[PDB]
Amino acid sequence: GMADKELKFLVVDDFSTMRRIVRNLLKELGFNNVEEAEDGVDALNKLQAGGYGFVISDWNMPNMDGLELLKTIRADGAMSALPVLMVTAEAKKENIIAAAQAGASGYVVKPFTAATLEEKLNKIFEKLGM
Ligand SMILES: [Mg+2]
Repeated sequence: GMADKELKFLVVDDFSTMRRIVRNLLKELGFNNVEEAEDGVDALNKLQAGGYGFVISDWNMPNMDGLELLKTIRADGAMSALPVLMVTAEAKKENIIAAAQAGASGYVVKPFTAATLEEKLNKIFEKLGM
């Protein structure tokens, strides 16, 4: 819920309904510049076009999962610093630690509300100095 309301989000989830949920919560908070991807490879293909400012990624996706997507983002020169918020159905100490070591900006359990998403985005913005 930072003031840069045109920050371009990539919402990554293999469930169309989950992408629509995140897309609608972001809209409620004032973020309308949003694109969607269905797995890690889809997401990287769209990220290569440039201009993205925030990634919200499902942890469990086929072909390329959220952890491998995050690792590929952090290894990319031009995207190295992109915020990545990981989304999971269940919080597990080991998943959270592995995500943190791979550079995850944050971690949220679904289903979540607009207030909770707003809280996660702010905390990430504040942590990174945005
Ligand atoms: Mg999934």
